[PDB]
Amino acid sequence: KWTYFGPDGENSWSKKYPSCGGLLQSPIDLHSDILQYDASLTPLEFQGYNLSANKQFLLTNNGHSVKLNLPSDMHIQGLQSRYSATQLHLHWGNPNDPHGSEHTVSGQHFAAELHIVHYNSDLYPDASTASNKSEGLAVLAVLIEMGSFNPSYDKIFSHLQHVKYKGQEAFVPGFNIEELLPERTAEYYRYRGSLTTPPCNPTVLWTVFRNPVQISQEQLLALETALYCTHMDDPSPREMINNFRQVQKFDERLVYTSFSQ
Amino acid sequence: KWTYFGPDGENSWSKKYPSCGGLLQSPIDLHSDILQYDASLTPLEFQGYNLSANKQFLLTNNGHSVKLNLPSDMHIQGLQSRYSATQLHLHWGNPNDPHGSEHTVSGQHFAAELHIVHYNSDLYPDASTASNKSEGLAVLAVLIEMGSFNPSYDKIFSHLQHVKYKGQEAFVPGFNIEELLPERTAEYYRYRGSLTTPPCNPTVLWTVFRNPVQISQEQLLALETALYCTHMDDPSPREMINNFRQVQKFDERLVYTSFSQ
Ligand SMILES: NS(=O)(=O)c1cc(C(=O)NCCO)c(NC2CCCCC2)cc1Cl
Ligand SMILES: NS(=O)(=O)c1cc(C(=O)NCCO)c(NC2CCCCC2)cc1Cl
Ligand SMILES: [Zn+2]
Ligand SMILES: [Zn+2]
Repeated sequence: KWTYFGPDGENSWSKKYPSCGGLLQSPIDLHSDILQYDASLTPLEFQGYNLSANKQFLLTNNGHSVKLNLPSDMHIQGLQSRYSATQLHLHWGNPNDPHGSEHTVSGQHFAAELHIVHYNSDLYPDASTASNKSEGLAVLAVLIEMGSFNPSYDKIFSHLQHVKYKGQEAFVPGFNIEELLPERTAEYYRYRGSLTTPPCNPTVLWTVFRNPVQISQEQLLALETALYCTHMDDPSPREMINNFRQVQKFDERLVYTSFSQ
Repeated sequence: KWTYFGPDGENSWSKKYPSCGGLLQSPIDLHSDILQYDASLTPLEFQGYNLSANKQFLLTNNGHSVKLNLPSDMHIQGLQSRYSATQLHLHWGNPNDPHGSEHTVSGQHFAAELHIVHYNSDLYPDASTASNKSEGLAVLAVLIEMGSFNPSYDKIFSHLQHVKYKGQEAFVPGFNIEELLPERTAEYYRYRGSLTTPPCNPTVLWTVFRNPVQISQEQLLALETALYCTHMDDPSPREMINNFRQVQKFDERLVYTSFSQ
């Protein structure tokens, strides 16, 4: 039911999904008044992100984004529990306005945003169970700007004509997921927040990398024109565009940075 | 009922106030890709703004803002219909993040924002009746930034002491409300939108002046710290801060400007 536009859009999510009206919501605007350096934010290490090219990973249109399932041997090292990968997906704008990141930086949107969702595998047996527990999830967010062609992102994008409708699935050969991350991953923003989509559970430890990556105008346009939120046979199709939430009030939180300056 | 935080905050307004999840919602980000000069946008004329110094006007803390009642002989001339004044009020942030305008410009908040609310007195008998009707309301918005002391805003701010708690009421002697407007009121942004508070009716013609006004650092801090949104004898007092709505999605639409330069 829920959407990003019209009667069932984000100002109405809380009618069905109470946590969407609760505290600790994401995304937010990352701006100077609410930033504070924290020297305890040491580098993350990305383990098992180089997925074998001889293996396949399932790509699905879930009616709200395109998501790639990830294996649980892929994990982050450096947080207080091991967080194992479960899926990645994206958020984007539209062909005439390619400004669809969720997080903003000093009030500006980026073209798009990648989220790599992980769950606390030390405590829970699956990501669905972790998603409604405190700090159950950890997301890596990469801000994407319009720039050079990016062959690594194209390993996902080149399959989109294949998952155009809700519920369709495709196989993507493995590739090195770390190639989707930017430069200087040691520099990031950290804060406690939520899923940015229903059910909006306040259970996410966010890491937003300081530096963006680039993908080209043509790759953005392919992303923004390939997909539909509706099933193949729906008589009222809806293009999957503008699938980002507006930024949320901070509710007195601060965002911690691993960089001073 | 409704608040700007906690579980009765803006993502939940649409539960009781369905138009808050509907079309034409305000405020919005005024950014360069959506601006279009319109030579039809000629200067407004502010008639009856020089309020009698021998009359007193009711200032209230309504638990959401500080509001000054205005008389219906005060009006805007230059729109299709005459719009007569009914009240003015303000929105602001807080001392740790003093960026509480409702509209943004190229993604940036100003420190605060004044709204002078008018209703279509040619079509309707009073503001209450107009507010949910076609062409019902027109708001003048002034963006406020910290700078010089402003004696004209002090004609309101010197009374904040007497309206500290919700429900409290004071009298302000008439003064020239045009003094609250910025330079070059010929230069403005114009679009059709909504109340930025419940009930969020889509019945407002917005005029946001291009140029901000200044108030001193001490005036801005007094506005941010003088008021409480709770009644005086509430045993859990809450300071009135951050009383602005987040910006709303605005797609496939333009904001018209009276200025091209
Ligand atoms: N955007 S986000 O905040 O990164 C986020 C999104 C989803 C999600 O798949 N949303 C459906 C619409 O695409 C999610 N889903 C959960 C479901 C339960 C299992 C773990 C993934 C977890 C997260 Cl953190
Ligand atoms: N912010 S705004 O969009 O300028 C706006 C706000 C209010 C208002 O007073 N909200 C209450 C909380 O302070 C309003 N109230 C109406 C009530 C019915 C009579 C006319 C004024 C009309 C408008 Cl346009
Ligand atoms: Zn996401
Ligand atoms: Zn207002």
